[PDB]
Amino acid sequence: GRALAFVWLMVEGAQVAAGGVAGYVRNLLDEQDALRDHLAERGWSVEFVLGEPFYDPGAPGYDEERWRRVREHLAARGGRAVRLVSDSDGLDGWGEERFFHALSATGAQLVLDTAERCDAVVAVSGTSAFARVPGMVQRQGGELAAKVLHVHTFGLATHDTAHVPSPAEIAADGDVAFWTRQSDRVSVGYISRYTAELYARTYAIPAAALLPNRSAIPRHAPRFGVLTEERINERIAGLGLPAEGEFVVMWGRNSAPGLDKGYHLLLEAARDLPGVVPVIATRRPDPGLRRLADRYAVPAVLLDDQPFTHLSALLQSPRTLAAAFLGEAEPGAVSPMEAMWVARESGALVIAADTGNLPEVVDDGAAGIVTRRTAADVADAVRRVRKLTADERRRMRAAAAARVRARFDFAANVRELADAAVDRLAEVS
Amino acid sequence: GRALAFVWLMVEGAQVAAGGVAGYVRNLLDEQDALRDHLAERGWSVEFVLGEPFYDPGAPGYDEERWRRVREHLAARGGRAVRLVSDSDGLDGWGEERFFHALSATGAQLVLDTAERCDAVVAVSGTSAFARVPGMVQRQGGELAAKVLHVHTFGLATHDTAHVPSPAEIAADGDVAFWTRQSDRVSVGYISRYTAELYARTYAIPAAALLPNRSAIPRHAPRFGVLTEERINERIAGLGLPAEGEFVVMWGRNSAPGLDKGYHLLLEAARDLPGVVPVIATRRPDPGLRRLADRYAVPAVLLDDQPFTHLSALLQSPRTLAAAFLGEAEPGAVSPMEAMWVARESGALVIAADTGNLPEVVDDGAAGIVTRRTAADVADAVRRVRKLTADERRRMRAAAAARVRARFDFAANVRELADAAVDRLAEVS
Amino acid sequence: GRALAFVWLMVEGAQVAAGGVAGYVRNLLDEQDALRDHLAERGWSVEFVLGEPFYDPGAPGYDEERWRRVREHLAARGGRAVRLVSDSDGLDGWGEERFFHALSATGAQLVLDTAERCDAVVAVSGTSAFARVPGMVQRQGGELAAKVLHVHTFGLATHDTAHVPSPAEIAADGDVAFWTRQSDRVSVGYISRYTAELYARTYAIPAAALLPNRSAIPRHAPRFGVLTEERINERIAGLGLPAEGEFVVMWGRNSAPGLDKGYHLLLEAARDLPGVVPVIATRRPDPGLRRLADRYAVPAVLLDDQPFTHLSALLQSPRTLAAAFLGEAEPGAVSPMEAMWVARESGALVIAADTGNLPEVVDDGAAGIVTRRTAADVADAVRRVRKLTADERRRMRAAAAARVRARFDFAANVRELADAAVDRLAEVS
Amino acid sequence: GRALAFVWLMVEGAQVAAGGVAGYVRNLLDEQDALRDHLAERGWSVEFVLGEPFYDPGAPGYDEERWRRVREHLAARGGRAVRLVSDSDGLDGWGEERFFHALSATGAQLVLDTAERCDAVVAVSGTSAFARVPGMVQRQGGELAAKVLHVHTFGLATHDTAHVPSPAEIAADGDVAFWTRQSDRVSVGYISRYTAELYARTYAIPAAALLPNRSAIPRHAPRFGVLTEERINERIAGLGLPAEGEFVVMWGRNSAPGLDKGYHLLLEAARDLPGVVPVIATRRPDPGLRRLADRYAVPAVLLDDQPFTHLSALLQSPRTLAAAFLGEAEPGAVSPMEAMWVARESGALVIAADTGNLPEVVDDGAAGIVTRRTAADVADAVRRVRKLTADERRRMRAAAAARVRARFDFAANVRELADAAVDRLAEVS
Ligand SMILES: C[C@@H](O)[C@@H](N)[C@H]1O[C@@H](Sc2ncc(C[C@@H](C(=O)O)[N+](C)(C)C)[nH]2)[C@H](O)[C@@H](O)[C@H]1O
Ligand SMILES: C[C@@H](O)[C@@H](N)[C@H]1O[C@@H](Sc2ncc(C[C@@H](C(=O)O)[N+](C)(C)C)[nH]2)[C@H](O)[C@@H](O)[C@H]1O
Ligand SMILES: C[C@@H](O)[C@@H](N)[C@H]1O[C@@H](Sc2ncc(C[C@@H](C(=O)O)[N+](C)(C)C)[nH]2)[C@H](O)[C@@H](O)[C@H]1O
Ligand SMILES: C[C@@H](O)[C@@H](N)[C@H]1O[C@@H](Sc2ncc(C[C@@H](C(=O)O)[N+](C)(C)C)[nH]2)[C@H](O)[C@@H](O)[C@H]1O
Ligand SMILES: Nc1nc2c(ncn2[C@@H]2O[C@H](COP(=O)(O)OP(=O)(O)O)[C@@H](O)[C@H]2O)c(=O)[nH]1
Ligand SMILES: Nc1nc2c(ncn2[C@@H]2O[C@H](COP(=O)(O)OP(=O)(O)O)[C@@H](O)[C@H]2O)c(=O)[nH]1
Ligand SMILES: Nc1nc2c(ncn2[C@@H]2O[C@H](COP(=O)(O)OP(=O)(O)O)[C@@H](O)[C@H]2O)c(=O)[nH]1
Ligand SMILES: Nc1nc2c(ncn2[C@@H]2O[C@H](COP(=O)(O)OP(=O)(O)O)[C@@H](O)[C@H]2O)c(=O)[nH]1
Repeated sequence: GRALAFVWLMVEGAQVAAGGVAGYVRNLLDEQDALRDHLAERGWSVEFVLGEPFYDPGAPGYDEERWRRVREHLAARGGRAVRLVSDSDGLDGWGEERFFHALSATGAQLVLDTAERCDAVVAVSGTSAFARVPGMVQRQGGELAAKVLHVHTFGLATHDTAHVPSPAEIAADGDVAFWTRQSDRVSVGYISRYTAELYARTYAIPAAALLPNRSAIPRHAPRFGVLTEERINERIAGLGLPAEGEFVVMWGRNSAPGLDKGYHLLLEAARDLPGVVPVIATRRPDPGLRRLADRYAVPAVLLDDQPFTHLSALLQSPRTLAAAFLGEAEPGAVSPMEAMWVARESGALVIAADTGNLPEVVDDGAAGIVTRRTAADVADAVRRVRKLTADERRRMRAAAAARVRARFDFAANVRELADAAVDRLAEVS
Repeated sequence: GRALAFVWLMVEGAQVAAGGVAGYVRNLLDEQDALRDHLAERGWSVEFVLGEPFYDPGAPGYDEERWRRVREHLAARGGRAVRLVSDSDGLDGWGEERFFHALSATGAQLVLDTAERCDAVVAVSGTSAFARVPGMVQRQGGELAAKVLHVHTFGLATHDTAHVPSPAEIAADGDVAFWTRQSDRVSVGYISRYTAELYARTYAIPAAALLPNRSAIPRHAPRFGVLTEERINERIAGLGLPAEGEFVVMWGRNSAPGLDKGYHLLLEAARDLPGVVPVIATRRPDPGLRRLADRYAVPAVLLDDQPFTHLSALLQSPRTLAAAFLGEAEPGAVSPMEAMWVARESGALVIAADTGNLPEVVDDGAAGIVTRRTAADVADAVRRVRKLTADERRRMRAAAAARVRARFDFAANVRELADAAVDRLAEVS
Repeated sequence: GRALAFVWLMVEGAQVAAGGVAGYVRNLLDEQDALRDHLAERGWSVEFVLGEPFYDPGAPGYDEERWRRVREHLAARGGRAVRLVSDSDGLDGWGEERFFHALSATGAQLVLDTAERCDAVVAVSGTSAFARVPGMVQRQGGELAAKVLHVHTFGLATHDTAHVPSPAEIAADGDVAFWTRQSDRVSVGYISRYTAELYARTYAIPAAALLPNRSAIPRHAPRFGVLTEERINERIAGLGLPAEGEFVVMWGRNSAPGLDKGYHLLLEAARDLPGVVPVIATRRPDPGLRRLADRYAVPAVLLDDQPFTHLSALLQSPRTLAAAFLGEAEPGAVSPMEAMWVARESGALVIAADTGNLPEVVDDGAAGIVTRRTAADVADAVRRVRKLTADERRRMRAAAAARVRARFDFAANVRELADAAVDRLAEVS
Repeated sequence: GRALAFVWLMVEGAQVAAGGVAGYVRNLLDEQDALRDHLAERGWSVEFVLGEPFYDPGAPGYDEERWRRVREHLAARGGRAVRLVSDSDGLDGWGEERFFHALSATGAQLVLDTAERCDAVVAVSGTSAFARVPGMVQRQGGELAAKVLHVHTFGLATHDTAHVPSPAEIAADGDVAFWTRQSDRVSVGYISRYTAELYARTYAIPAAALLPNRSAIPRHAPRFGVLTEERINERIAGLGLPAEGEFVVMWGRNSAPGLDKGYHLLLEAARDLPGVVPVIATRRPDPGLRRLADRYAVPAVLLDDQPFTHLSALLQSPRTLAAAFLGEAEPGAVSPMEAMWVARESGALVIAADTGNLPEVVDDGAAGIVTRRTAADVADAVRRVRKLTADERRRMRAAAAARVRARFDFAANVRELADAAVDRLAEVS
């Protein structure tokens, strides 16, 4: 027989959950059984292995219940949840050389251990933290590395931000570029039209070493379900929301050194936005954003730790003008796809910065409003959105929802990932 | 039920054997079943797990069939032989920062994966390449680190050699010294009288933190069995030895910048001995040793790669006056022990430099001849041995052997480690 | 021709000045000409080199006009100020492996280049980030290294802190310990009794290798002048002090994961101390303390960026009951010294935590109050100050100012460093 | 005023001379004054600063006198020869990560301290050991970094050779590619048409980021002269050359992992091609090459530290019918340039492999023969050289001489780079 294993090496997703990488792992586990079936159809009996850095129960986003949840879920299926030694306190999911080198080593170890017992292995690594893994496996693992195919994904150091990546990130992502060009067993999995281009043109990665791992949402997941107006108003009851004004909603991880989500840009623009109350739902409490909203005399509603139930209500409420997405250069952000789909019938429309994957998601103006990353441009964009006729708005809202169907459907795209990996397994050997 | 695991982390011993670390592993496996028994009596159901850096089939000392034999030994006994990722080509078993950090991460990964399925673990770390394993486990293992006891052995960087150790070596041993002092779950396991005192005052390791892992041999193993006169000459025959002349023998690994066996000392000293032929059997052919043999034009037999069949025959021939161990800072050499035991009845007696553990092996003169590490004192020693009468020689031969029996037996010394280990498992929860 | 250089490798002091290390450099420069004359009496002409990492202008404590004042000061005595490349972005004066390694390389470069132009060097190195410097000069600097004497000072990795020191800090401080025992040209510079003893016993460092660099304050500086009661009040008037209440004062750098100043302990004790007003002049503003004070409902006053003229005023007021010093493990804090000296006439008495150099500073209870590091012990400590008779208070006050004169005069103490260095330089050829 | 500085960071060239890098530094300092005068005519007083690792006096290639000559040469001219801290003992001029990071850090420091006292600096970085100088200066230097143009040359890790480079090499050559794409103050100095092409299709480096540093030989140096056939056999004398009648010379270095020189194909096709008489060489005696020699049946001379005076003559005698250079992919080999120039009246005709910069040297067949790597191809090429036509090999011998004159003049090419660099110092403020 042939027994197949996906090794998912992810910096978050079981113990800790804050962003898209954790959400990718969550989407992964829900689609698992179906993918297993699909692959069985293609001759492979497939097991799932998950590797995530060991975390201190004190880390932002820790949740032991989730951990057990994921561990039990993979175990019943025949897979493992494994916590990998990084060489850190466990109190963060990122670092510099010593954190990357350790986590890569144990990541590569888990890939080879799994390959001893399997017939083939597809090792999906993500983030600069795991980027040295294909080079570590292909350089040293002999007969067992001939069983492994690498797909590396979620971020390569680029020149598309003002903040220059750390030497540690520059080095690890250059390592994986080298190995993608050097080993036919090592591919990049691009997540977006923007990174397939950028990684080809910054790192000289040939077309045959680029596999599709395109960002997507599982549209029919319950958390995206459409809501009646009674439940919408019930759900935002205790959000502290004003009774007057329309909303521009934003949410995500707090911008911190290194990644500039664009929240301050909405706050700057609310100064010249007379009917507009920004609602910024950040993951952790953000004392800094509050300091701005007061320095600008802007009456912002600042939330933290919101469930998606409340965020889904806000986006669906007829009081909500737009959801803004203002990141400096998102490689493959999925929050807009959720907005476009949760607001199928009612609520927000998307305002999307003109950088990273955002223009692709809003179809360059067709399914949403694109804006330059200046306060005046964001203020302009909101006015633009307000000036839309209800005939205009209803076909922009439809066009957005149609796109999430066509391009951003998680089961379609993870099948696109699985299918390419499996097909490539039958040509490298 | 409380399942115990010994995790053995060793730089060689399955894929590759050249020195005493690999002899440790070989002795360990051959003794495993009798340790199951002792530990069974103390209520522990013990299991052996072995971790060795991944090696390229092209490396010095590789052997695919030893590796398959060790792998099966452990697997039949419910344990595991695990090849470990380092950040290397796998062609050598040592390195700089990069090799030490990857191996210590993956060794720590293997300790933690093993605590996941066992009730306690004693992790025996060996050499600077695994010196960081205690802190990697004791900083991030959380509750899994709470069921692990660390014994780090086979070297701490010292100032007893000419070669100043690598900045990587100083870091790794400096790290494990720190953790030995900081955590009641991390101990240095000393391998000799000399090492136990030296590390104690070099690193301020408190006596409670020192554990016995004293070097020793399995005296009643076949390879040390005694030989008929007839059989001795059959083996001596094919090595090309001079028809006349007394023999002084040395064997071990080729000298290299980190380790100075005294091979050069014998050749320099050789001219001052009239009718002595030096026989020097190093692991791999030594072109450099030939050159002082031609400089002093001393008559010498330079063998490479001998089986212990032929080595034993040499150490037992009446044509052999002494075996020489002239290492500069041997921490815990077992070759003298092998010599004092392979020759309880006939043949060589041992010449030991007065540095490292050798004075302890010879009982400071009472079981051998101690010499300074100069070309002159070595000859003085050869001479002294010459002038021993059968009253003094037979007496010196017995003392040495009794000494092995009482201080350097493996079964007793590995149970001292095992007993010390288990005792320390209690007293820490 | 005997030209002598002191090379000062300090993590702050010229571009950036937040804490005691920067206090050191300032004291060094002011004492320079007085010191130069002392060394002129003893046969050397002296020159000062200062080596400080490169710093981005948007950084905590970055004063462009101080860098210029330091640069001109040194160059006018034929000296130099040099900024050193670390492999960092210049925003903070700290890091991990990458930071310590680059800074020590470029620091070791600055010593050797100086040793090319001078006949003798004393190279006084700063924190963990400069600890690799001795082994870097002495392993590779040949004849130039033979002209250098190293004094390493300001804190090693210890087990006196709940925060387990960073692998970078363990590895680096292990390294200089090795080199202290390896070369008579490498010495450790102790700054307190605590430091000395601790090093000797934890790091196994011989008494021959300990050189005095005991922390101290230049008590004739005008910034320690006794303030006249009209002048305290006018200075105090801006701070927002309540009209009632008696003050317990504190000031220093904001606490951070590396280092624990007890600011949150004083707020905790005030929960049991009605009428006591904590006055915590922190370096940057501390939102965390304000949230704490709000939660505990204690009437603390939280200042930031306070000048020492204003701090001196609080310390001298009759309204101020004590100054508190509550650091987890202060190696050689001069801040207690600053209090005991400024309040020689009138004002606070010192409450000192029983760890680090603090008990020695208050002479084990004969010069201030010594307390454990708990909320309740600290609240207890305040009372014992309050119940001291005005009689006993005058006795304490005079003793503390006596002790600064005897034990913590800066000028006497650097002389003691200089003489120890010159002596050691003579001794080793 | 405006003083310009060329800081040359080279792994060898003054203290140690073993390879083409040392040759580049040798030719450089000879043309210093011929560039000092040129650069004045563009308005710059230029100073030359040379940086090199601290070497141990016992290292291969060490010469205390060469280092004293270079130091004084530069000092005479207002420059410096600076020895650079690396994190090794200095016995090798290479390493993995300690070495590259420390060497690049002190290199960047050297550039920056030169940038401080100059108005503009052209920092020419050497191989992977200095690849990180460009980015350590452009991230932390700040103001002084805006006065520096970085030209990194002599090798980027690529995929042409069978050899996979070290992770340390990949990381540093990844780092410099990143800064080269990112900063207009960072350029790669290309040494061949082949290297310029390769760096763009492997590192996505645009030609706009290149500057010429094209590999060249100093034609007018006395060693390159033609001389008498009397001198031919006087310089043949003192060398044990069997006189079969003719030769196919292939001098070079070891054919080992990383640097295959292709001697094997020759040996093979030759011993097979009727009546051809191969000869070879080395730089230090190659015993495995001696092995290959004893292995087949054709003459081979083990040339050991043979001066340039001897080796030129070997190529020029009418016995030599051909010289072959069959490297793996030599990025910018200068020896075929040495062959074509030396045998311009009397000597050999150059045979080149079709890999690396070699087809550029021999003008794609007009000025030499170009042959695929395989030994049946090597036979076919040496077939068209023992067969030599008057209107053919007089016309190609003169093509080869004209090629070195047109493309590979060292005086021409360092001028090209200096002008290119000064030009690009404009266009960046
Ligand atoms: C399915 C999609 O949701 C998925 N492709 C997403 O992956 C992430 S990858 C990432 N996560 C953390 C980091 C480290 C990084 C950071 O925190 O930003 N920093 C620690 C270095 C700053 N990089 C993307 O951020 C996101 O846009 C999106 O592409
Ligand atoms: C059972 C006994 O035989 C056992 N205790 C033995 O352990 C070894 S420990 C060691 N092995 C390799 C190194 C590194 C070292 C090397 O390879 O030599 N170098 C890589 C730095 C050069 N250190 C001792 O050498 C030996 O004496 C003896 O104590
Ligand atoms: C003249 C005297 O003031 C002098 N002896 C003082 O030196 C300093 S040394 C130091 N400063 C910063 C660090 C790094 C450390 C930290 O910030 O705390 N962390 C970055 C690792 C956390 N170490 C002492 O702090 C102080 O007590 C006192 O000894
Ligand atoms: C003037 C010309 O001669 C000049 N451009 C030459 O520069 C050298 S650069 C180089 N030399 C040694 C190494 C490292 C290498 C080694 O030592 O072999 N290894 C340590 C990585 C193995 N890289 C080229 O080799 C050569 O072709 C030629 O371009
Ligand atoms: N409920 C909730 N979900 C969040 C919050 N912040 C982020 N998420 C989820 O995390 C995912 C992050 O998507 P993405 O745009 O890729 O974020 P990024 O990875 O940080 O760039 C989204 O699908 C969100 O649903 C939050 O505050 N509350
Ligand atoms: N058969 C054989 N065994 C060897 C040879 N060289 C070393 N050994 C074995 O390797 C072991 C090394 O023991 P030890 O004295 O500690 O050497 P060390 O570990 O290198 O310091 C000994 O038990 C020897 O039996 C050899 O050439 N032949
Ligand atoms: N003016 C002023 N000086 C400060 C402040 N915080 C710290 N300092 C100075 O920084 C120095 C720190 O001394 P020390 O006790 O060694 O602090 P430490 O290094 O953090 O342990 C003291 O001399 C203070 O004068 C502040 O908020 N204002
Ligand atoms: N005198 C002498 N010079 C040599 C010898 N081998 C190489 N060289 C010099 O070293 C340079 C090597 O050039 P190159 O082809 O680039 O060598 P590479 O850098 O190792 O590829 C040549 O210009 C020679 O002048 C030798 O055996 N003797």
